Amino acid sequence: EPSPYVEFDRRQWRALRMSTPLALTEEELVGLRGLGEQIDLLEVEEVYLPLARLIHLQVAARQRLFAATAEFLGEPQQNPDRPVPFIIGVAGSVAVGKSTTARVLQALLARWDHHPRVDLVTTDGFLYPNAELQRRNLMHRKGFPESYNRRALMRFVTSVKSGSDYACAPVYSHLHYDIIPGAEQVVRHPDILILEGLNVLQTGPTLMVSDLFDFSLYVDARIEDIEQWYVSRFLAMRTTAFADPESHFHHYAAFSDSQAVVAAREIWRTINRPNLVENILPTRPRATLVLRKDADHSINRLRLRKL
Amino acid sequence: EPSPYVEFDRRQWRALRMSTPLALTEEELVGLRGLGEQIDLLEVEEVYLPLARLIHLQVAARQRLFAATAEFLGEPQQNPDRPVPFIIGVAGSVAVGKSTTARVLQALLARWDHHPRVDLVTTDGFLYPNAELQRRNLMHRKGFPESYNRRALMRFVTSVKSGSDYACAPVYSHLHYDIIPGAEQVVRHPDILILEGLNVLQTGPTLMVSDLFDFSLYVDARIEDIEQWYVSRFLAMRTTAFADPESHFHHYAAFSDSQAVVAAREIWRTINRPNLVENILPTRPRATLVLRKDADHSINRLRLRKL
Ligand SMILES: Nc1ncnc2c1ncn2[C@@H]1O[C@H](COP(=O)(O)OP(=O)(O)O)[C@@H](O)[C@H]1O
Ligand SMILES: Nc1ncnc2c1ncn2[C@@H]1O[C@H](COP(=O)(O)OP(=O)(O)O)[C@@H](O)[C@H]1O
Ligand SMILES: CC(C)(COP(=O)(O)O)[C@@H](O)C(=O)NCCC(=O)O
Ligand SMILES: CC(C)(COP(=O)(O)O)[C@@H](O)C(=O)NCCC(=O)O
Ligand SMILES: [Cl-]
Ligand SMILES: [Cl-]
Ligand code: NA
Ligand code: NA
Ligand code: NA
Ligand code: NA
Ligand code: NA
Ligand code: NA
Ligand code: NA
Ligand code: NA
Repeated sequence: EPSPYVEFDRRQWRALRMSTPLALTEEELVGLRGLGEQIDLLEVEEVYLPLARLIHLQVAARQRLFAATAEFLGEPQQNPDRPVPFIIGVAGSVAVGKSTTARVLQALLARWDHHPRVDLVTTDGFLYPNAELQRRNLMHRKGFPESYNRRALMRFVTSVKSGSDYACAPVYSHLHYDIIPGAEQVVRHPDILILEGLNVLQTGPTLMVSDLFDFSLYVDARIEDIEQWYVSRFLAMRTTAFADPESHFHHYAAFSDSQAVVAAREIWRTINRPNLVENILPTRPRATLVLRKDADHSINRLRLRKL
Repeated sequence: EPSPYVEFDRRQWRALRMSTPLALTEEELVGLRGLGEQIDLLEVEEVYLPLARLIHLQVAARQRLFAATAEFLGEPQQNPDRPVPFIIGVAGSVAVGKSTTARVLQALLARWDHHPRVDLVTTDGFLYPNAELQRRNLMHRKGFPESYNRRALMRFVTSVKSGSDYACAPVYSHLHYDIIPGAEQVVRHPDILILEGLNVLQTGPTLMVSDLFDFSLYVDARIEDIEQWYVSRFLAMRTTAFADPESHFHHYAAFSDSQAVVAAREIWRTINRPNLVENILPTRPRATLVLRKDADHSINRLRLRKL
């Protein structure tokens, strides 16, 4: 029965690398690797290289489209490099590794011929500040669609894709668990902008950032596996992130293994799992490429949208 | 403030016609005109020609994209004309004129160089049969999302865009107010497929036909104006459609002017208006081009998505 997708196994997807060159060292990879992520140079070669190639084939092709419209409007043939920024979305559950995937992708794309300006923006910088979340009674819903200033977000991405010279996004501190007063991330007419976040693929009764994506990724895994990853990372943070006295999770540092497992499981049960099931997972169907990971964080299956 | 859209007035949109030739006679136009629609050759020239041009510029550009993916997959460069069917969606409220717009567009595109096979499929053929609607208690919700066999619909469009040699759609009778037993519309690998219907632009927790559109139109008008058009058309049908003894609206033929106005207003109040406000209008934001009509059915404003 015909399908808009095409499934691959690592074997099949690996062959699509072709001549694509690997321009990243094991040392550079470490600096991009997030806590709990296994990614090695091999995976970058068999999985991330084919992806980078496909994306490179699409950037050119995507320009044909904006050009066609530009020609229809009679507008002057547009600037040879101040082109329409190519927007990439990276979605998935918390603790699934979106951070690593986006940072690795950014690195690969940056090391392409003629060195394209590749920016990466996470959506946590568009979360409402704690004070505002408290006001709306959303302090226990960080990550849910309603916890974001969606208009400011859509405004930012539209600015960038529309050719603005500079656009700014607020900044979120994981150490302080809130938006940083006065902090801003300035994006200046990049060639490629990667927008990473839990619900970047959401659709709605209004035009949303997902409507501006030229390509999108959805890092997937079995829900039980992701919970395990989450709990495991929670315990591990007792000596890294939570160890800092400024951490708003510092009281968790002292928790015992079982005490931490209980706490992590409750947060997952009451916050992250519901959000994944109700909001994130329902957006997976429209992702251009789904990276399916196994219990060991290994990407062993991929689903591409041919249509 | 940057925007993904661009607004035009008839004056501005008219200039975008360029050399586009008018290959339709006033007589051929009549056969495409629906009851209550004013469209004249002028409007076809100042509004439909620029549109046809833009669409022609995009068909080529859209092929670059599927080609890029085809190249990435190593697949053999695809058939010179058995290309990826270009899907066009036409949405809007009942009584807004989607019928005319789609039939006129189909005609214009058919009369293009090398004569492309342009099929037109309305979604009423995917409505559940009355018996099934009764079963689900939806006999007073024909037109609402839930009144359609959405999977069969998505299955049909996916088949066509995926390159199937032939795909079939059921057929709906407005005379019998139900699906015709044994009737089918066969679509055979057309170059362009126009899918017309109330909620064709809807998004959801599953991949939908709107996700397969390469271009989309939304025929718009002020809600009050559309109601007037609806009521007016209702009264007028007393001597056309309702006059037939087989019509399931034949008892309305005898209604007086005021009696018919009351009936039409109630159907609009309880069925069509709610559907427009709750389901149709919320899809307008993602339409490629919005044709804004004035009280006299005249398209005098257009909103295009540049992004
Ligand atoms: N409680 C926390 N304290 C400090 N840092 C955190 C905390 N939770 C998550 N982070 C870090 O911030 C980012 C959050 O990632 P998550 O939101 O878990 O998405 P993903 O795992 O797909 O990148 C990661 O770098 C994660 O390590
Ligand atoms: N009650 C009816 N009886 C017979 N034909 C109808 C009836 N209602 C609508 N139609 C016709 O079937 C099509 C319905 O159009 P509508 O569903 O009103 O969308 P639109 O006006 O945008 O084409 C039009 O051809 C309309 O004239
Ligand atoms: C800030 C996040 C919700 C992620 O936001 P995102 O950048 O994906 O928009 C997440 O990293 C986080 O800190 N969540 C707090 C609750 C939890 O630990 O599950
Ligand atoms: C069948 C329709 C709902 C239109 O369906 P569509 O082809 O847009 O999917 C409409 O033409 C219709 O007959 N509606 C019946 C109720 C009414 O007259 O408002
Ligand atoms: Cl919508
Ligand atoms: Cl969704
Ligand atoms: Na992880
Ligand atoms: Na920058
Ligand atoms: Na998932
Ligand atoms: Na929710
Ligand atoms: Na009409
Ligand atoms: Na046909
Ligand atoms: Na409307
Ligand atoms: Na509804």
